[PDB]
Amino acid sequence: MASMERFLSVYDEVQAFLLDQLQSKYEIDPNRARYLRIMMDTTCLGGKYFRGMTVVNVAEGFLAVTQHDEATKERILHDACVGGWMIEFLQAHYLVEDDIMDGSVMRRGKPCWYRFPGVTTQCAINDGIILKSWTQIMAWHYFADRPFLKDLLCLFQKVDYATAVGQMYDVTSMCDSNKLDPEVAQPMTTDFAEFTPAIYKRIVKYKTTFYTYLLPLVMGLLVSEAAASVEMNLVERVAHLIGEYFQVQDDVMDCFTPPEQLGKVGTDIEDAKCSWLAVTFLGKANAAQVAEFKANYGEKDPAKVAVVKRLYSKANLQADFAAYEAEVVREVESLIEQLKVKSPTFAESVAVVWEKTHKR
Amino acid sequence: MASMERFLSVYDEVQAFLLDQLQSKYEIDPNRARYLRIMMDTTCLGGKYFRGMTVVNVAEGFLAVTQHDEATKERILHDACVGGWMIEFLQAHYLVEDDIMDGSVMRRGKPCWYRFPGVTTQCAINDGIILKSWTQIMAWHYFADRPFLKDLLCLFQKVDYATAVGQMYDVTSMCDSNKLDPEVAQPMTTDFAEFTPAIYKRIVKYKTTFYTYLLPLVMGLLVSEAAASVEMNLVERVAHLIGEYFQVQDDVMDCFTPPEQLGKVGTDIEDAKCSWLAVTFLGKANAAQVAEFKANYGEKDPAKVAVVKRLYSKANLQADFAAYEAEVVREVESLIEQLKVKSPTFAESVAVVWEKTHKR
Ligand SMILES: CC(CO)(CO)NC(=O)Nc1ccccc1
Ligand SMILES: CC(CO)(CO)NC(=O)Nc1ccccc1
Ligand SMILES: CC(CO)(CO)NC(=O)Nc1ccccc1
Ligand SMILES: CC(CO)(CO)NC(=O)Nc1ccccc1
Ligand SMILES: [Zn+2]
Ligand SMILES: [Zn+2]
Ligand SMILES: [Zn+2]
Ligand SMILES: [Zn+2]
Repeated sequence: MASMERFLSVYDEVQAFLLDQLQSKYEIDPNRARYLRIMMDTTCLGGKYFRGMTVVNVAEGFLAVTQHDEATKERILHDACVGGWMIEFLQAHYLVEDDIMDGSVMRRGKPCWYRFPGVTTQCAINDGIILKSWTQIMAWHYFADRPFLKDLLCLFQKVDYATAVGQMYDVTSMCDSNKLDPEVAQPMTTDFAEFTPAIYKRIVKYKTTFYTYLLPLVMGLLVSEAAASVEMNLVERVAHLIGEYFQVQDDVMDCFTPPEQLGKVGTDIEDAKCSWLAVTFLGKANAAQVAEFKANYGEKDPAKVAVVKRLYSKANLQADFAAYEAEVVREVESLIEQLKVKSPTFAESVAVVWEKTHKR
Repeated sequence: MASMERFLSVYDEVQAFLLDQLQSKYEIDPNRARYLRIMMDTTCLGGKYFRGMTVVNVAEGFLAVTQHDEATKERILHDACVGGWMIEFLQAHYLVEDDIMDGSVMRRGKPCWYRFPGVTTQCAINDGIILKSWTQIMAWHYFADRPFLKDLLCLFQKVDYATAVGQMYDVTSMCDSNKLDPEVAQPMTTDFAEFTPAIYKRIVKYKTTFYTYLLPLVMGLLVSEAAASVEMNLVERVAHLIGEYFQVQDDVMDCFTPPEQLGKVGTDIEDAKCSWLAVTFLGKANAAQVAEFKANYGEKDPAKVAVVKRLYSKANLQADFAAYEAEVVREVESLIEQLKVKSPTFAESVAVVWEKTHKR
């Protein structure tokens, strides 16, 4: 059976499980079960299932080189699917709540969940809570007796927390650190002294790379009982490296990809985000360009946003991007080679992960 | 050492642990560590610590009748404290997010967290995420090798989910079920046909009783390794019974307790909540009174809110409250007696739980 069909069937099975449990143990009525079904579908489905399918891919890699009974192969693939869904549901939680937090309008060419007429923020916040609780319900049901349950739960928990910490880094990235204070309304930075490579890297490492690259890879190793084919330090290093690149690509697209291709109107400039474009621009600008950036960034006025974009185009950030890209290629290739020592298979899964990221 | 001082010291220790970990493993800077310290203090502290101290109380009960080395007594009490804090932090998560969801103004005589000037909703949603993630960080650190870890995590997870389901029941309680639809803005009920005892009981069972009464009791049994001194069905039954009563008391206070005593301006009437007062009123009203209720409930206009309150006073709901109270006394007493069969000690902890609830 093809991987994607297996993964999508397991979605149906897990949905059915979750909703039947709600009826049998949580006293739910049909109409609220329907609302939850529709929320699950709207918030978990319609992406490329990169995260979840990486779990499946890593597990299939190991199946090709490990002796097992057929029933065990099926069990391992079922567990990889269920694990993949845990990650997709965790993403769903974060996108729901992030869209509310940011006051976002669209996501992947549809209204943000909270914007749906019969949803509202009051319900959507809670819906996103439930989305993450469902990851744990999945795990405890499908993996109750599994030898990797402890490790899987403890890793999930660490990634989830890393992610929330990353969110805090992101939403606070246009404040001056020394001015953080719950008691005082936070002004936007005037000096942009915290728009540095090191600070950018910390935001992205936590906000995105743990759940998007580390967790899928390591959960594939966990359901495969294969964590000893790898040096975990290398898996981390490669995950953080590819995940940074992913986020740089996303930063570039927010500014330059037409909205109907992007699936939204990018607002990083108006939101004063610490984006790769801003940090790279500030690293090569002259004094006059820096002043012009400060006078126009983080402002809703479309004239000012057009001034920031022009500053970026004139600064030939495309060539800094090509150079960053090259260096990442080098380093990813290096890490793949080091991974081949202990596991050719796992190194190949990481190559596939890289290829998929490098072309989007 | 007195229980409360032990509990408050363990808060300090757990805070220090969490914030030191953020510096050592999550690359946090001092100013963001300070923001998190202040958020933890503002959102977890200043209540009566009923939930957390019930864990400690149940565990002390067992210590008085169980042979142990001193070091073991300390360990058990430390674990009860840490478990108590997990519950207090879980409450904190739910109050932060609930206050945002509801657009609330105050809570326990201070502004809701999201209303703090240097917080905002954008940060507060995430802060409440972190508050719940911290429960898991506590558990995995302090209970890593403990024999009750699995059971504790699986129970925590079930309560958390019950709670989110309860929130969904609550926020949807003034809608007609058959009209739930993400695509359609939800009108308030006109018939109030879902303002019934059975429906009220379902809201409150899930929204409050699992985290406020069930979890504290059962976590005390878990850290005591005492789950075999009880019949768990009875613990559930008593938890749900006392927790319902707690919520009825809270419903009555929202309407009738002066705001400076309440710690907020009660808005259940304007919010069209399915409160005990509304359900009891509808169960004894005549046709004209029902019509007057419908024409005035769920409306911000203070004149209409005064009309609902007058309808409640004239309906002598105080006497329905005395009658409900009596029946709960009967049933709680009955359950305490059944609990004494297997455990006098645990039955006494449940009596103390009842006494504390019955007088507030
Ligand atoms: C060293 C490496 C590979 O190039 C992997 O950590 N990343 C960077 O160089 N990131 C960076 C981010 C923002 C601005 C400038 C640089
Ligand atoms: C279309 C989009 C854009 O973010 C949103 O659904 N998804 C992806 O591009 N996912 C993806 C992630 C890593 C590597 C390859 C693909
Ligand atoms: C039976 C009992 C004890 O009295 C325990 O479940 N609860 C009730 O009677 N709850 C109730 C709630 C709202 C309105 C009317 C009744
Ligand atoms: C003052 C207040 C009012 O809700 C809010 O902090 N706390 C309590 O009354 N807690 C409590 C819970 C159960 C039994 C006894 C006390
Ligand atoms: Zn965001
Ligand atoms: Zn972006
Ligand atoms: Zn609420
Ligand atoms: Zn209330």
